[PDB]
Amino acid sequence: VNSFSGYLKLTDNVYIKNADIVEEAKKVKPTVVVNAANVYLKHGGGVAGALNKATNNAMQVESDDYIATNGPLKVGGSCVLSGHNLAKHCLHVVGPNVNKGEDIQLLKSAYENFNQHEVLLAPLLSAGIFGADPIHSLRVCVDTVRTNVYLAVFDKNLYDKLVSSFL
Ligand SMILES: CC(C)(C)C[C@@H](CO)Nc1ncnc2[nH]ccc12
Ligand SMILES: [Cl-]
Repeated sequence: VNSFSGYLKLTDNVYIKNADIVEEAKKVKPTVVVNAANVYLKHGGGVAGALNKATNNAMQVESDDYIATNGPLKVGGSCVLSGHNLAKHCLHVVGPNVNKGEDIQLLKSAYENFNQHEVLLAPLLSAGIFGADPIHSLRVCVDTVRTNVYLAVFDKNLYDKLVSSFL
């Protein structure tokens, strides 16, 4: 039993809700919140900009030190950093950005990072400003993640389409 509330159950392990991931994180304080990161951990917009703004830029400050030490992530890769005031940890996961010409096949590799964590609050990877089809992202999530994932979908209209079209 966990404190996630109001989710629709899609499969044994995947759950979905129309919600603002920032507000969800602030309410639940999950062990892991997933950020829709880029390889530079530059949190400018979309989910990343929103999560960073909610930390009063502390996520960006921590991320800049991480990159100075380690260099950029790989597309499809991840790193674990602090969750600041939102969660215990933030798993920064880089899905392919179609608007940069990146290989959509890397979306499965990106979701594999979730399997290193028993329970996660997450957005749909590569959706939104990353340019991929959110219906496809949900399918890859369901077919790749085996741990317990709680998906927050910001857009109510898209949420309804994802639910109604879910196989
Ligand atoms: C179409 C969507 C907006 C659902 C695309 C999604 C991509 O992951 N973005 C987000 N998802 C959940 N909470 C969020 N808060 C701020 C941005 C954001
Ligand atoms: Cl977005």
